[PDB]
Amino acid sequence: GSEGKTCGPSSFSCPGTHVCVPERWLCDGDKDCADGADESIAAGCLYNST
Ligand SMILES: [Ca+2]
Repeated sequence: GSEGKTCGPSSFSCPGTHVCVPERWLCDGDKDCADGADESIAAGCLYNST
């Protein structure tokens, strides 16, 4: 099934490749991007604070 899973409303693309990743997966712990971009500032995960 997986409805609206792959490349959801806010699908992010991993640099150096064409791999999408739903915002839900963005910085979730599972390095989907070859260089864990989604789990880094490369994806836009600046907000942290403690
Ligand atoms: Ca991720």
